[PDB]
Amino acid sequence: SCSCKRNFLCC
Repeated sequence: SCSCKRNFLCC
């Protein structure tokens, strides 16, 4: 996955 810790809207 992408960085959810950063961009939580990514997931």
